[PDB]
Amino acid sequence: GVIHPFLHQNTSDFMEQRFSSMFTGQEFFLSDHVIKGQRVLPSAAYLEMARAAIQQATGGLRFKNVVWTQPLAVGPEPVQAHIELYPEANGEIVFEIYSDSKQTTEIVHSQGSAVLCSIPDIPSFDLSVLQEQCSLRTLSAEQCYDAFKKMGVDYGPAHRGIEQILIGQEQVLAKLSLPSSVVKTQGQFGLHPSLLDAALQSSLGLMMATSDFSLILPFALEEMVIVGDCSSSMWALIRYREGSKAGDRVEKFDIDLCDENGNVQVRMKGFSTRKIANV
Amino acid sequence: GVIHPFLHQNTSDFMEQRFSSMFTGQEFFLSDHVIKGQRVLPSAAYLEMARAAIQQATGGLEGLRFKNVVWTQPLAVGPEPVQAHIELYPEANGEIVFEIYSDSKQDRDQTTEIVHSQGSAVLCSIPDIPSFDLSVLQEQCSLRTLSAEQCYDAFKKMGVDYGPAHRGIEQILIGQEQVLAKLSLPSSVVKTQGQFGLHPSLLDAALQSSLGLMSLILPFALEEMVIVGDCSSSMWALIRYRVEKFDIDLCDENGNVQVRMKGFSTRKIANVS
Ligand SMILES: [Mg+2]
Ligand SMILES: [Mg+2]
Repeated sequence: GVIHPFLHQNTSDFMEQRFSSMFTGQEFFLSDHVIKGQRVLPSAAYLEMARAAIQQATGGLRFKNVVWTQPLAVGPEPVQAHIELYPEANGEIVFEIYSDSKQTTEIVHSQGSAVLCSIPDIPSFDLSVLQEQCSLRTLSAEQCYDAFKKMGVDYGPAHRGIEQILIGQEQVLAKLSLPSSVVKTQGQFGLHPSLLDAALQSSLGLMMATSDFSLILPFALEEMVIVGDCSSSMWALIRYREGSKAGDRVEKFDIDLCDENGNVQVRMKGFSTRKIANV
Repeated sequence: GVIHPFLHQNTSDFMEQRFSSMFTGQEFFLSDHVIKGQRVLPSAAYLEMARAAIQQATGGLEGLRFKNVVWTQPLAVGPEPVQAHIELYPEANGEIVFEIYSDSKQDRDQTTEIVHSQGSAVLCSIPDIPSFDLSVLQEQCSLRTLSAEQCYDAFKKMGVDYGPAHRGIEQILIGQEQVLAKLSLPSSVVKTQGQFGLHPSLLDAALQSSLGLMSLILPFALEEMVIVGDCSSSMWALIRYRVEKFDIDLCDENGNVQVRMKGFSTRKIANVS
């Protein structure tokens, strides 16, 4: 069987630690994640792939300086994907996720580094205070995914984890829930692609503040800290990094994934995003 | 699926290169290789496991050499499947140390690793070994001829029950301090010829043929082995008695040496009756 939905088989050799996966397009994280008519691997999937791969290769994880370079599109031909892990003497693990292109060449999709550090003691959020601060407008799930549909982003049942987005000033607070379609798979992932992708989806609220429609995908992430486990229902607090405003050539924001009580389970700092489509 | 009949899956981690295999006992190299009532992995299998493992770990050829191999413990597969592993440790001088072990299910205790085989490997060039004149060797080994029925009848009497897949001996020609054994892949397993480099049926048949030189028990050891070429459907095993060491040349129909083994040693036990 498979080691992990993103790690089908270990293919390590004397030179490199490596895992390999054949994505067909029938997996929920591809068939229900269609951007501009083509099934594309969610940005969140790469982080979970690197996390699981590191967990296997080692027998308090922090990612740093992650980049998303090229989308992994799965058309009529299955795609052979790989992740290689390079350990360094200082405890740092460099990962690279690529796929095999047919003419031999490797297509690079994501790079980054990881370190196993101690877990920081982040104080829990008062969700009541945040909800009041984000009372300018409330966006329903229908409103969010209607906007996405207009931008050419077709999210299937497994990737409609947004229940609603509470909009504030330079921040939004999004309520997330694992879709009932994929609850069976909750235990197969640490960072579930449905929840984590929904957290990144919720950055739409920052754009909806501007109202004027535009598609703004992330290309980089400065830091990610896994503090604890994810639950089926969570919250995403998204804030513009000081000095960053909506409409910038490169929009920078942070995302905190919190449990029902306001505990920070995953802290993401320094998303960088570029506008790729208007209206 | 499985990478190789002896390498089911790669399980390497940052610490070690590793492959793992769960043997059920239904495989031909276990059900047809019964010693003293137990299905046991043939000694020949360990070399093929190490060879296949090295081929995967290096990204795959010929010219491989094993040196200072030991066989310490038999891998018996009873009613419960057995979990086997091979770990490969590369060294700076180009040498690869391998260890083949299995997880023991000692109830009331915590699982422990049982070592079955150890050795080293090096990727070296192919030696230009002169072909043997099989006609001359057949003449030198004219003292006596043992048929297949005679050999495996003797084995059965000794408590060694070889099934169809491990009856590769067609006959043994007896000489002085040497024998020449005619080997053939049993038709039961000819389909699998391409799945192995060192096919366990042929290589085990070569080691079986050491019976011709007039009991041998574990631990075993091998000073050197050189893989020169591929194994064929029909082959010859030239066994020469060199302390308690003998050499085996696995040859094709024309006398070309495809596998050269030097310095097999096995513990000597008194023979009962
Ligand atoms: Mg590489
Ligand atoms: Mg080990």
